[PDB]
Amino acid sequence: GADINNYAGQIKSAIESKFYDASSYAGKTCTLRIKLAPDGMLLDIKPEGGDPALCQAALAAAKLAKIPKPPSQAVYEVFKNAPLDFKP
Repeated sequence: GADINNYAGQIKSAIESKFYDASSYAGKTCTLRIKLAPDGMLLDIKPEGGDPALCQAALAAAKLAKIPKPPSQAVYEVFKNAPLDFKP
């Protein structure tokens, strides 16, 4: 519930829900660097590597994502700046 693995999954899920036809990329990975606010708002996102095809797509999708609020101070303090592997 509070757990960081749970929350990381929810951020991935929120991005994937706005990503048109994400399965066409099944198998590649993009590492994103994301910065969220304590309410979940995306503040900033940049690629770090893995498939560059997947990156611009994931990057576009994440901008539309409804990310839920981090469920705890510690999980907030991770995702206020942190890499996240998106793997559709």
